Amino acid sequence: SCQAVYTPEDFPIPSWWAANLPVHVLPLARYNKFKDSQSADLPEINGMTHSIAQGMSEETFEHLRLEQFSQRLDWLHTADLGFVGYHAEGGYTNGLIQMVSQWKNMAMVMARPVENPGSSGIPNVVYVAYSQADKD
Amino acid sequence: CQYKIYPPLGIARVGNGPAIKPLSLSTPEVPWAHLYDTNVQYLVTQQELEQLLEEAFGGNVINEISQIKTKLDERKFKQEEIETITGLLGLSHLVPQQQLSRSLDNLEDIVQQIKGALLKVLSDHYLHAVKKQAQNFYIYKCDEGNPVEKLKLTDGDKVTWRVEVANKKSFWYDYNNALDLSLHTQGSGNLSKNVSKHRLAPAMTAKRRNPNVITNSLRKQLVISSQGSVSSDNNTQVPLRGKFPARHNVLQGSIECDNEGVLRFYAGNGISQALSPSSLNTDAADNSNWFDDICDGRVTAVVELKNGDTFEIQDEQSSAWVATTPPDYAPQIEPIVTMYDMVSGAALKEQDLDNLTTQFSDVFPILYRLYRMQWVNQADFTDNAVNTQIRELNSELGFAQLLDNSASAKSLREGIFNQFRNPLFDQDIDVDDPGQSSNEWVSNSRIIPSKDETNIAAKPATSSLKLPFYPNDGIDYPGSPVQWFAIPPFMYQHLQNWAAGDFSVTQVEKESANTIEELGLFYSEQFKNSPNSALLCARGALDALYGGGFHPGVELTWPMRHNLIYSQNDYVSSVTPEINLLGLREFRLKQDLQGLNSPNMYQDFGHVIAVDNVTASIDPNSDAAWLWRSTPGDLTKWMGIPWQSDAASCQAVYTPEDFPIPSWWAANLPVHVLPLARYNKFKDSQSADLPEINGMTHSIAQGMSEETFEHLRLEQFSQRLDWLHTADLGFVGYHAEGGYTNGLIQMVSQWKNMAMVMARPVENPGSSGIPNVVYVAYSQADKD
Amino acid sequence: NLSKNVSKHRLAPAMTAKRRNPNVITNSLRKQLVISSQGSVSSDNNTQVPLRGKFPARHNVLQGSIECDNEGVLRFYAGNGISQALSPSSLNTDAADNSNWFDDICDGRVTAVVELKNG
Amino acid sequence: LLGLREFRLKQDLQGLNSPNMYQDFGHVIAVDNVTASIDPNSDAAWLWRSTPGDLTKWMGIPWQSDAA
Amino acid sequence: RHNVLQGSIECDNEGVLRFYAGNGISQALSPSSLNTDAADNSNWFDDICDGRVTAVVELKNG
Ligand SMILES: [Mg+2]
Ligand SMILES: [Mg+2]
Ligand code: NA
Repeated sequence: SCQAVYTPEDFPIPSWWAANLPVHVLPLARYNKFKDSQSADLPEINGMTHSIAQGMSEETFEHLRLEQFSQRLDWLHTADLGFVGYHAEGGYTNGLIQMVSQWKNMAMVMARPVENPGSSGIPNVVYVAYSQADKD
Repeated sequence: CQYKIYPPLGIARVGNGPAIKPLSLSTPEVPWAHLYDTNVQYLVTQQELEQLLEEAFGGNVINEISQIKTKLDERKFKQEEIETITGLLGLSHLVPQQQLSRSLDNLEDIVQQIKGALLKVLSDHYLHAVKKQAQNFYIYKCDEGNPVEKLKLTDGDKVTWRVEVANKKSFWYDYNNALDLSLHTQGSGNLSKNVSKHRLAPAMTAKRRNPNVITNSLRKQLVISSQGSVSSDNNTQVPLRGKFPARHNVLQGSIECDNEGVLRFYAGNGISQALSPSSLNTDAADNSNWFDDICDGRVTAVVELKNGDTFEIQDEQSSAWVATTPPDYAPQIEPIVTMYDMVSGAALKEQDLDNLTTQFSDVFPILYRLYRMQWVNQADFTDNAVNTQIRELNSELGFAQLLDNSASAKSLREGIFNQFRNPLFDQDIDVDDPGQSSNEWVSNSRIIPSKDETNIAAKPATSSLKLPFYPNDGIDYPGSPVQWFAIPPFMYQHLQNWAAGDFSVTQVEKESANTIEELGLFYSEQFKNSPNSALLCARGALDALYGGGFHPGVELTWPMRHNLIYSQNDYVSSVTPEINLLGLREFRLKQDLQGLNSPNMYQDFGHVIAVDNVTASIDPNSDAAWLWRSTPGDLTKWMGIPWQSDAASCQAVYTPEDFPIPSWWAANLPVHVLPLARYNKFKDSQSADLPEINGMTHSIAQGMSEETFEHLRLEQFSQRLDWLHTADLGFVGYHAEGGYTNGLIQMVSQWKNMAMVMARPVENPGSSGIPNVVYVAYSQADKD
Repeated sequence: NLSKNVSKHRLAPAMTAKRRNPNVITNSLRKQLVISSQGSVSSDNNTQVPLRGKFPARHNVLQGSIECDNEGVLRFYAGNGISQALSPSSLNTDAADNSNWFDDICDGRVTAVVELKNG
Repeated sequence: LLGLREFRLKQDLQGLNSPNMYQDFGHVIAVDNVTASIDPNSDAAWLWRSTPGDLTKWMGIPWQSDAA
Repeated sequence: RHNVLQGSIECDNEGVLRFYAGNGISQALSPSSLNTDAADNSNWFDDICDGRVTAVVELKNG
């Protein structure tokens, strides 16, 4: 129950206690799509094949990094709180019921490095939410 | 055949805006006309209502109020004075007279206080309203039966249109899944025979909606129908109004004819309702006790030349059909596969797709439409590798490499082709229990689970999830490859010929193909300049409609993917001599020429419908063949009742894995959008001449470095919002429940307030990476 | 037991039926959904033998018990009537088809061998 | 008094070890699977030759739901 | 927006007032607002009422 309280106006979204029970987080999946520099020596760079990552302009590469960095995920969606599957009900009360088993699977936010942010605007330290649902 | 109606299947969409030309829209008559048009207004605007007030306020009305003004001035406008003023205003069509008088009686420039009280009433009714998308129908003179010219009337000539529509949703059967999924077939361009043959998504039996109404005679009360006629001798609009049961008036549409003989058809106001207030519409498609104002019916006409020669436009080769649908909430975002593509695929035999020939313009719509899904679907913005690779190519003006059919581009082409799901549904599977009655093709890719959980560990996926990331007709069946959407066999065939290099393309296209947008603009001009307006109009009516998946869908559903439902379905030509662009076709619906009077108007199959009835319907002398000879109401009866429930059901289907997020029909019911609030935080350059720049004070925006300013813009541009949160769908307030069912219930009132996606300009993106044209979702909740 | 009129005149058409626990895929894994057990008793020993299985095949499911008396009569006891969901939050809201649940109901094959004094 | 009869169920003599112990008909069962089961040589006839669990597998799960 | 008939009154020629209550109509402002609580349901109105009854007697002589 310690999450967002939505108003008729969309923004800003009110949140209760987000420092200890987060509301919108940067998941590991997005971290893995902006942490690498374009020069990286890997068959996959920021979730792209080496060939595609190296072939685009540097400006576009850094733009894709910042787009990924900006996708924040509802913390309630970092585990199955009853919204998963075809015609799943979701909703407030199912979250309460499912949190009794799912609390131990919710994303844990941890500081992580970005070795070469370059031109991208992404800070050298980012705070990344780790869970199994959000990891890839 | 001397005269035919076009389009053969017209489409009109509900909306609560008025049914007048300046405040309504038109179904496209030319594909891709306005994809980047940043002046579009799909919601009724203040400016539009102001100009409509002004026009009604001629100098005629000024002097009348002055004459009034001198009398009351003798001695509140009394009454009779009021009735005079409203009379000269000619607004009693748009809003009820009582309300006009009402606003004039509390009053005390008094033109400017009348011309201000009336604006309040007009705005309370129509400001921000979802404009109606009306269909124009045209009579073309044909040679021999090619349509050559629009009919041109002369003095003494007259056209008379007739329309008969119905809604049978409440009379028909539950929609559980598409019955043709078990229909034996040789395979078509729309549906591989593998689906039925290997039992990939078996058709379910379906019981009746409103099952407590028994006997055919009494179930007739469950059908809403109406009819009208208009002619070129009279401008007046005529309502198509029914009753349910056949207590409530239901406005199914409105028709008008202008002096040139053009029929304009408007859909209803989007009003859905239960017979009792406590019957809530908790199911996605099958809610008893409900009716909505969707409809479809038969469009015919008669031409009378002054000579006295009279031509009946009444047979199926010449007649037309109309269907009404939910609004299109992103008119410039095209479904990846459209209802037009279903018409094209219906006439093809799967086994012969070997002999199809492919131009690059047959393949480009797949890549273009999917690329543009980024404005309505998160997965196609941030989790789609093909769209990322297109962006890469655009960033180096290298898009034209994709148009290269030579061996040195083959690995580039195959890399993209291989990410697409094959509608044979025979990839990424393992055959379970071969030869047994439990014989099954089980996907080794990611599955979409049922909501009914089992605490047994899922089987790890070994194959990658193929594109697009959308659910499909077989969603009900965890492990079926048909849980996920595949472009249809004939379109996959084009893409496969593209990958192999068996395709042609003109040099002229290559020179316009440095970015995908430049090529998209070029193809749009090819449609503009194409001479066959009749056939472009037939195509434009359906190229905005979804063509899969069918569960049941958004506008129409699976019967349209069978040649059996057409009386005629013939390829005519490429869009250009040199450029096919998927082709122009002459098609016609198989119609029951008796319309509302047909002995099969109220036919059914008893307590259930099942695939056996469809199987029997293939014999045209059987007692089941009426299924394909449409009477009014037959195209829309399959869909959800009320449509709002199915719209609210047409969003994301979450998997245990967060990304990518699977989305149903996002091109017409968006899932993740870019709201007005974010547009106002990135549209401005740091040089903008405004006291507030992208939501910051002028001083703060100029104070930051140029780099940081551009970054903040791209951060805002990247913030996408769940479309369901663009209005109050039950999640608003302290401890609001939210959730799936509350969205179904609330959508019946809130559909008219959901965000509407419109192309908007960015005048100076600088080096921000934001395109010059963006697609922005407007709603009152998401506006700041 | 059943007049042909019911099928002939379509009086109550059979409906199709989907799988229970539909998220378990492949026949190999669906075997986990089956609870089974077996045992033997003979007239030479009074001791009662439990017929105890597992679900998935984590929880012990007593499907019944069997004894044989010295005259050679088999007595078969059913389970304790224990039904349970694999997680407490899964409620059995449907009259017949509830995923994630098991019960101790069973049925199966009864055989015997009779061994006489001589051989 | 309605009489006395000698009756016996069709049995799979391998019981738990039968190759049809875990048979099914794929994503759905329908009457057509029952119609094909009538032919004793079809790959659907196992529906009538019971292995353990076949008599009760039809019933409500859990049984207490159906009782209520 | 909604007309609510709270009652009806008549008086016979002997000066007896008759007061009828409403038709028993209760309704929410939106059909989807269900009255799931015994007493406290927002968005609802009903046609119950209560109020003040007075009169004036005018005799022949004035
Ligand atoms: Mg903290
Ligand atoms: Mg659209
Ligand atoms: Na080459």
